[PDB]
Amino acid sequence: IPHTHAHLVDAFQALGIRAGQALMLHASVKAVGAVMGGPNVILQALMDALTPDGTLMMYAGWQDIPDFIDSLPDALKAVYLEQHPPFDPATARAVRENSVLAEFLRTWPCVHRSANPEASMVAVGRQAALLTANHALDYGYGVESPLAKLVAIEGYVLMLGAPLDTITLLHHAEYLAKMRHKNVVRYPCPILRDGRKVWVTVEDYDTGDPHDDYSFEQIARDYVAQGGGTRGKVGDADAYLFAAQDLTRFAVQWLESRFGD
Amino acid sequence: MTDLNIPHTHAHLVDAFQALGIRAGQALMLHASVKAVGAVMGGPNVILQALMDALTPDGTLMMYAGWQDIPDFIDSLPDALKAVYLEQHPPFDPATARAVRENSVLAEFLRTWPCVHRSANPEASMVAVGRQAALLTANHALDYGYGVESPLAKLVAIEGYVLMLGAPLDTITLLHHAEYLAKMRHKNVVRYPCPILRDGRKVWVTVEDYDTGDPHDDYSFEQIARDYVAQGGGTRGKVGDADAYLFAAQDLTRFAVQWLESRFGD
Ligand SMILES: CN[C@H]1C[C@@H](N)[C@H](O)[C@@H](O[C@@H]2O[C@@H](CO)[C@H](O[C@H]3O[C@@H](CN)[C@@H](O)[C@H](O)[C@@H]3N)[C@H]2O)[C@@H]1O[C@H]1O[C@H](CN)[C@@H](O)[C@H](O)[C@@H]1N
Ligand SMILES: [Cl-]
Ligand SMILES: [Cl-]
Ligand SMILES: [Cl-]
Repeated sequence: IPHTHAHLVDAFQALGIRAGQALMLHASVKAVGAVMGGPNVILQALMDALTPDGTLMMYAGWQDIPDFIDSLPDALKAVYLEQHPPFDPATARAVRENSVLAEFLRTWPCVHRSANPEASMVAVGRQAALLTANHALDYGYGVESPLAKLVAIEGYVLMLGAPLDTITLLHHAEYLAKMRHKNVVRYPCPILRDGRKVWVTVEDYDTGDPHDDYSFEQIARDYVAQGGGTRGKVGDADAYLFAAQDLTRFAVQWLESRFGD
Repeated sequence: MTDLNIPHTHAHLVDAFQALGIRAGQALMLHASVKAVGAVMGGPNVILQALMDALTPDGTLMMYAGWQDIPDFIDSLPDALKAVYLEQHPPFDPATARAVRENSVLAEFLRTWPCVHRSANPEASMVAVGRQAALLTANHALDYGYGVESPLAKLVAIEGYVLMLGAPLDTITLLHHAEYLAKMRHKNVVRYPCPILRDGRKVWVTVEDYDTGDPHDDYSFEQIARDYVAQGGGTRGKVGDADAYLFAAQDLTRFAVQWLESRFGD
């Protein structure tokens, strides 16, 4: 008895999903268990609960981003600079980890994808263009980003069996928080400009390691423990539903009270 | 979005600990987030009381304390300021030194308990109550505080357990003992100053240890533990509102050492 479309819709609504919401999804397709019609039915079920007036977004990134070329032998780097393809939002594949549904969402009609290669987001639904447009290359989790806009339209984050450590929105809280010190990274990336490949330097806060003695798992568990969000079962997966505005405010205060200057 | 609970009772915490697998006479190291458990009838001390009730007086309960105010950073200060720290900063006083800032409410509660014992190493300080509290905390060397002369080594040797109570597995102090034990291609060795009490007087000493602030290679503690649970390490169960985990110290240490050595070892 694999989970049916209807069964998942009702579990989404029991958790708190409602028509018209803008939401960002993090999922582990494995944790949900078998679904009748396969993993795409998870998305169809979710968009059914959201209705066409709602919006669904996921983090895609770019699996093949060649941001490591400086650590290669000079001779190999030269080959990358000539032969590695640029970020193409039409065909660039999503990061491997917890992303089967993101790759699925990229074949949906009317999908939008933001232009920042490393921080690329995909979205479908009413506010999909708004969320994804004019995504700055530098500080791609900052003020000119789909995360900033998700907070601004009072959207949500849904964890569908995905670990609390993987909440991309918390990088936006890192961006906002006034902290003693934040690590800056500067790395190369080929992109399309007027149809032609150009390599640029991208500047960003480091998102590979926390800027201080904390983890996102820590912050999220502290949030849930003080009453943040709702928790519930969806298929076989443990699910959480958070308000983006409230989570971001909580996380910024959390970081500023422990690591401010 | 989720309302607070009707307070958990002592009795219902004892039951939950027994259902998790806590048994009389065990020696336990506890990692807890008090808020994860939810409201408790009587406050956070009842968690400790219920756990010791599950363990009986024949059991032992240990937690990591450390020293929140350790002035181990004073070599990175300008000369004049460093001189002020050297003259004015208090020494580590086991009686009053406060535990590190996070997940330590219960460790701080443990320090007001009668018959509590505190190990002597300031940065790696452990607190314990119960039958083997003295044995576990005895003769904790100042150098290599997570090594052979540590409460963690003794916890493994007497085949104790580690109990997660809503704390991230990231924070299992025992994993620093695994780092000590593992033969790895690269290790960071640090020397830092610390004021202690010798014969009632403040004296500054230099402590030598492995760096425990950064990993010695490309890994994180969350990696190792998540890999440990994924392959069936320990038992799981609810305690109050918290998701709990119960590990055998010996098994987790062996796993984490093999984990490190297979990736970075000889
Ligand atoms: C041993 N003295 C210093 C030696 C020096 N070589 C270290 O760099 C320095 O560590 C920095 O401070 C850590 C805070 O943990 C950061 O590590 C974190 O960084 C994240 C992401 N980057 C993860 O890598 C990792 O999980 C860590 N949580 C490090 O950048 C040490 O001091 C600290 O560690 C002492 C012992 N525990 C404490 O007593 C001190 O109060 C002080 N916090
Ligand atoms: Cl997945
Ligand atoms: Cl997110
Ligand atoms: Cl705590």
